[PDB]
Amino acid sequence: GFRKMAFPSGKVEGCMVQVTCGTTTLNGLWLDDVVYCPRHVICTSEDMLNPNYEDLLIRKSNHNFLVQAGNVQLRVIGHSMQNCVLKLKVDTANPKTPKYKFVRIQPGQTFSVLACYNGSPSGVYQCAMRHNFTIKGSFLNGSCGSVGFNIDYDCVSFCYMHHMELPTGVHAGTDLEGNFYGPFVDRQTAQAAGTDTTITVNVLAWLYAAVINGDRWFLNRFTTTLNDFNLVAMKYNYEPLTQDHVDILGPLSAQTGIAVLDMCASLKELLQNGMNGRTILGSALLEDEFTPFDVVRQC
Amino acid sequence: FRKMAFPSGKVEGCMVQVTCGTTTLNGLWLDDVVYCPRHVICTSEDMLNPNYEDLLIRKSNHNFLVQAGNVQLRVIGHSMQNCVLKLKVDTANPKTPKYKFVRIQPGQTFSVLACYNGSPSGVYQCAMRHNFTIKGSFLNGSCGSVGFNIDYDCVSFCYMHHMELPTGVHAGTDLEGNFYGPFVDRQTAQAAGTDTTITVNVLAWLYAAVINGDRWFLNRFTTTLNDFNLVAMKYNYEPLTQDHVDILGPLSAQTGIAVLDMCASLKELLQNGMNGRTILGSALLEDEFTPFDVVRQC
Ligand SMILES: COc1cccc2[nH]c(C(=O)N[C@@H](CC(C)C)C(=O)N[C@@H](C[C@@H]3CCNC3=O)C(=O)c3nc4ccccc4s3)cc12
Ligand SMILES: COc1cccc2[nH]c(C(=O)N[C@@H](CC(C)C)C(=O)N[C@@H](C[C@@H]3CCNC3=O)C(=O)c3nc4ccccc4s3)cc12
Repeated sequence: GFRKMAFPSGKVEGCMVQVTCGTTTLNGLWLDDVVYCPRHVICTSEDMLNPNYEDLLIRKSNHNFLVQAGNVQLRVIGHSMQNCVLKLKVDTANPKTPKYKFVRIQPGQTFSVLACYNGSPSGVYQCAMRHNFTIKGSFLNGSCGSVGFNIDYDCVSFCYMHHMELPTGVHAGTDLEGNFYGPFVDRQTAQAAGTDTTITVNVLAWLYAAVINGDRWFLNRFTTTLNDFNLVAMKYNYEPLTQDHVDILGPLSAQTGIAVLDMCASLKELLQNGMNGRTILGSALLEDEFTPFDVVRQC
Repeated sequence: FRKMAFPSGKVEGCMVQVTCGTTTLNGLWLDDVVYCPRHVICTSEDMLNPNYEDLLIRKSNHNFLVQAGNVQLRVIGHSMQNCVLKLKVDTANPKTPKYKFVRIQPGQTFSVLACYNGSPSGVYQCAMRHNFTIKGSFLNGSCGSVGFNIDYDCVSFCYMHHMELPTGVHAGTDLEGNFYGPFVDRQTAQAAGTDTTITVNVLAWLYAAVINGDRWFLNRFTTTLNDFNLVAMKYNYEPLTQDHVDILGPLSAQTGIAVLDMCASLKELLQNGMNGRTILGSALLEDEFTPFDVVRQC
């Protein structure tokens, strides 16, 4: 009764285009008369290991950039670079531009990813920004420039553009100002992320989700203080729960009548005892990619 | 591997609302027809056991409020086909995609665009269980939301939502109004059949594991199809059909592991267990990725 649920992607699909420079092709986002895309579209295989991006860009001319919106070619009439993003001014404004904002999200927040190849949308799914600033996505060769977003009353808040797959199989990218999430760099190197701690407030939100959907087996008659919970949480590489997190869980607490610290005592038991093979909402593991908002929005 | 829905835009452009009285359901606007669940015509005391034919005779075109947003589409004809109502409207939808109506087989996955008051709310992947239910996420007001697959810009509509069973799973029809499974559209508690594990999808999952280099479970045995099906039934696994064997063909060729050899490997896993080992990082076998999903992702 509770599923990972993406936002409808139509407003973003109408913005996806193809950007080609030489032998490199990736995806771009076309809003008004500007196409946003990863700047390493200008790199050849020789440039990848140590690209001096300003020195490479100054050598390019507008006509070196081939931008295709479906079948139609869009004429590039100017370009600028903002951090790791290239902004191509085109001679045609996108008639399907939605109301939109660029936002930089916080670890723990979720967004929808529209995975695209050759400027054509392929799939949509939810992702969470993890505490080490990676996301557990599904991206293949040619996916760069795919974007992540949230939608609120027909306004699309773009928060992610895709750049990289780490050796561990997780993914890294930038906001739409071209600043990476995390300590990653847009060069062709094998990069490791920091320690990935679990998003505690999201696990708790999902335990409330299970209760709303009629499952209570993991509850117990005990309680805990906030600091005693956090001591155990940190022992298991969970993020410490703040009073802001407790406040954010209030509505789910009030809906279910289970105090936040009572659910923390439930999670403490699950961490110390395991699930003993049983499952929660279909999962054999503690799910941490639903926010309190995601639970309320869906329930 | 992620559960990935199809991009929903081509379907968003077809969602409308249909109101009769105070009852508002979602509808699907393709060319100059709107399709919706027929019980939009029901009142509260009509729903325990509706006489839909007698209820429809008391309706006229002007009793139906069809809206795209707040814009009314005038109804110029109406008819009933199984459990769906077809309203002819005076405007052909300019956003109509290339489309087909398909009746899917159990095990197959599709994308659901959940909608409320004609307004799309979220999208997610579902598998049709072998008892013809789906594990969806649907609230009051969701009926008429549709499920679909997209192949080369052609939208194949396969599901329209009608019901939540007492067990919390969901049931509905194809776009010709024929229920999947033994369910009926009235306000009554109905039971599904046994929910078997989707064998063909577990086999697809095993192929995905082999593709990614996780192949400890491959054995040196083979089986006949009939011997496997008789064993599978004892573990609440669905018997394989010839169609299942054939849709595993591409993965079998990709890996060089014959379908029946993979069946013998799964049979061993069912009879002896995983014994603490994992496959693609999980101790549980996934049964909601189809052979197509695995190729679409690998
Ligand atoms: C020895 O180097 C490694 C060692 C160990 C792991 C590694 N990972 C990467 C790495 O990710 N590189 C970046 C590109 C860098 C420059 C940001 C990259 O290929 N992005 C992809 C999406 C990738 C591809 C597979 N699925 C993922 O999502 C993308 O679409 C782009 N393709 C190109 C092709 C040509 C020019 C620009 C781009 S941008 C390198 C690497
Ligand atoms: C004693 O009766 C029960 C006992 C035990 C379990 C039960 N389940 C149902 C049952 O499902 N009824 C159908 C309706 C029937 C007629 C197909 C129904 O409410 N469909 C919903 C989607 C539901 C709602 C909750 N989330 C689900 O997906 C839908 O959208 C529709 N709403 C209306 C409202 C007014 C008129 C038409 C429609 S059609 C009844 C029932």
